[PDB]
Amino acid sequence: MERYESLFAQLKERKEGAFVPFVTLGDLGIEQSLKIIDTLIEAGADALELGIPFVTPAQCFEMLAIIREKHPTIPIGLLMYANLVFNKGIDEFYARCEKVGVDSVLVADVPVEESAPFRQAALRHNVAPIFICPPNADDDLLRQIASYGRGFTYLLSRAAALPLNHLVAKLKEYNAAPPLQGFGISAPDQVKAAIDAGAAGAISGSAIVKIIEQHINEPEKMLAALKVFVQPMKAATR
Amino acid sequence: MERYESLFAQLKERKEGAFVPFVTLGDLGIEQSLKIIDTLIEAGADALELGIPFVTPAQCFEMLAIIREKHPTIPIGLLMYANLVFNKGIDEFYARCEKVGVDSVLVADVPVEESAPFRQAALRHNVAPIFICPPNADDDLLRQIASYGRGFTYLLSRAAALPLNHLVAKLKEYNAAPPLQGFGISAPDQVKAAIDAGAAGAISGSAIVKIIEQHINEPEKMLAALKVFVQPMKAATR
Amino acid sequence: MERYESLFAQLKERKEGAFVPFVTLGDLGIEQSLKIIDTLIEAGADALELGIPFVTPAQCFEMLAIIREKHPTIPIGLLMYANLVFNKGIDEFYARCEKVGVDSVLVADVPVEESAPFRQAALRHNVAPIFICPPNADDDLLRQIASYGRGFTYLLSRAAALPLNHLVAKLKEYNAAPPLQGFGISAPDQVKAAIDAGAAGAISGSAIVKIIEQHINEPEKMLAALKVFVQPMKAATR
Amino acid sequence: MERYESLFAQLKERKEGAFVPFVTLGDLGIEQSLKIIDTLIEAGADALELGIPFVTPAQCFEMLAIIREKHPTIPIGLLMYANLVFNKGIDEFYARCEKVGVDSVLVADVPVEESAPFRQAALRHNVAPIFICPPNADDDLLRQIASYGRGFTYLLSRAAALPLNHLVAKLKEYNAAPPLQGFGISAPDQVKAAIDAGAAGAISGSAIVKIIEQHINEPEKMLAALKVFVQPMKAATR
Repeated sequence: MERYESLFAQLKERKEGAFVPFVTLGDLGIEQSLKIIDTLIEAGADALELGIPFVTPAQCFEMLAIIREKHPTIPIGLLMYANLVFNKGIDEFYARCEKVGVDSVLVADVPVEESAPFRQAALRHNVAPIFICPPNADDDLLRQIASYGRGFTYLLSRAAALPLNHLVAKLKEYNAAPPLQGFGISAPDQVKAAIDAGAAGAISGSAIVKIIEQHINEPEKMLAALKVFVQPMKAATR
Repeated sequence: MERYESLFAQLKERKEGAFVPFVTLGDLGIEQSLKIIDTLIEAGADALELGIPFVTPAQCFEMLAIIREKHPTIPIGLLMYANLVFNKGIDEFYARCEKVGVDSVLVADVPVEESAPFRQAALRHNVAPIFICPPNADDDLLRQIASYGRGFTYLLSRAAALPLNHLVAKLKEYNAAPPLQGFGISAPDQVKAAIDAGAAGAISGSAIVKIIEQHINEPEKMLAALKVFVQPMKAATR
Repeated sequence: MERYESLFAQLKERKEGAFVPFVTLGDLGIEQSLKIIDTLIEAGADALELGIPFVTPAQCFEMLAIIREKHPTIPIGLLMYANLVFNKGIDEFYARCEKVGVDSVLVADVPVEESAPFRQAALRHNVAPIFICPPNADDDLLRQIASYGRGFTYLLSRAAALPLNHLVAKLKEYNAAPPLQGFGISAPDQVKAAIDAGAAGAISGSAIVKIIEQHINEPEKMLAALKVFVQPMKAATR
Repeated sequence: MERYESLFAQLKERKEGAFVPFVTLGDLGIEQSLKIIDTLIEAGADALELGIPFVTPAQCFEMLAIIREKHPTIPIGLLMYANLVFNKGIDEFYARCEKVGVDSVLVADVPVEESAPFRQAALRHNVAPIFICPPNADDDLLRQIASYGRGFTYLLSRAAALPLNHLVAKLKEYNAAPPLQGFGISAPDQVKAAIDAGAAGAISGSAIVKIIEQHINEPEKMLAALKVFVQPMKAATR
């Protein structure tokens, strides 16, 4: 299945960009985590990028399974570190992702030059291998990233760096998967600027979501609190 | 009302910088806390920055009301964490601040990028939203901070970092609210250096004030003890 | 503790207004007075407003202590005159109120402009200072009343006067404590009209309660007599 | 002698405004009245405005004589109604004021247009004739009031009205006696606002002073009670 392919096609028909929140797992229990994720989706998230920081990883996969069960169409991407993959085998890790329904995997600490085993395991298990594209990527790197990646291309957060328009223009020229500008933390105007420069959307972490995740246990209060921050981010993609 | 606006205008006419002590609430009871604050004002404080650490918060607001009642002209700024605001609603929190007479609010753990709801609630309730400016703030951040803030701009404590003169020079170039160099703990010479570099003044916490707050209950003894430390700090702003 | 805060929160969750009878003390002895108050509560009163007319005041405070002991959750507000407070000291009076469990104090003959010492003593002793809001209150007065009051705002009885909706709308705009329309004497339809106009409830005196207080000594007969008048008043708040 | 002239010169040298309480005579006996007035002076009153409501008037003049004897420098102004003056003659009334040492006289119910006989009797007896200046006084009235008055100009309580700054600015432009904003009842912040707008000070009546006048007979208790209210009013003039 190709959840990213379908999401991006649906977004274009609407001249919309994608807003993808990044949330790290491991802090609170399954129930609270599931509430936060459920609320972000109801609040307007087009896709999800979930991190398993450098709650056990096994429980995080049970959470991914529960999310997939409740939201069959939303693209779910995982961001993790190599040590986790090595723990029980590369092929085994990607088999587990395929099993639970993970759409993409970004191994954060693996340089593109040493990515072959990870990307091949991904392809063999119908999981999109995600690559990070730096601001100052030369023509070669861009051709490689466009060639190896699937799902979407992760643009590293800004802060010689090529202007967003150029980098995106080139990636599109080399048939790379849709570029999503990464942020870590961002404002609506920054998301709008990324999309105006041609990005397919944005992936951003957030201090507020983490604060709400803790401190707020009521579903209704959580939804009200998140809408205040998520709605303007999604409105910046239209 | 604009207490900061009037304080800074009066300080300029005197070629003086502002000395703003930062004191955390929550340790001792209302009476002792009120004594310490009363003494700092009699000792020479131009404004006050009060923190509600991460005595209940409700009692802290009663204290703020009592302080405002006794000192109608002195600017009172609050420094707190998002969890407190979320406890009963963002708008509700700023409404309560306006009600008691708080002049500014600095939500310490909220990045500028996710500040929209807090700053808009501040604006709607006549409370100045305060922003923290890091040493190595790029041109963008400076334009944003200058645009969103009111009352004063909080310069994060030093310890690539731009030299104080530059950072201040730029902020003034972008119409930002008066910059106050933050410290946590400082000496008279450090305050003087901040003002000589163009800062409108300094905000500093202190180990001595906390030691006096505890251990000394006599108003006369407290005043004598504080003057020894406060007078030289204020003398450094002239 | 915040009995008013909790009462109003519970009433909203039920889309109900508050019915608060006002009863003057001083006529009959402790036992009969306690019976009347006990019956009004059993009959449906959400809170109580007790007056110490312009039985000694000391006995009235013993009664307040006995009422608080028997009804730990019901808000108890006192309405009295300045001469009483001055008799043994402002701070001393509010200390005594806090001691017995009084939730609010309304000093009827003190204008808002000369209220500073009374409201500050209230704040220092965890007692809500109540202010009277006239029908034709200008924007200033409304801002001041909203700023100084706590617990609830007392709307002076009607009989240029601003229409109830407006006055309430503004008070809510300035974060004032929940407005209760005062009456002295009222009918169910009048209470309903006050709540439909946005008031949080009504405070009303009554000729019937006083007649029952005298003439009826039997607890069963008293309860039956009061229910006839109280139930419809409370039904008007739903 | 010119007690107002000297008071205002002394206040300017100190950058201070004047606080003038207004107290009506006629309620209690000479001794109690004298105690209240003595306490207001010890509490901080810069001048006194005494009213003889619309104790006989003859006794009130004996009181004025006793006050003058005990406080030789404090300006004493009288506020009364025409009927009193007519009772035994205009010239005779002002002769009596001069005799006892009254510094100024404000005949409340006499319009400026019919003031000639009163103001001329005042001038002939070295008594300052006081005039009331309304909020919406045209340029003519202002020129007349500035021309006929002495001692100070009484600004009628607010509640098209010209903003305080303007009215004061004009009066100063026409050489009028120092303007004092009248109130009837006021808070410290209102006094401060009047002075910040340029007024030479404020004259205010008070519900609290009347309550203390009755109910409190002990000099020590009276002084303590009044200081609580007078000190903040006088602090608002500095």
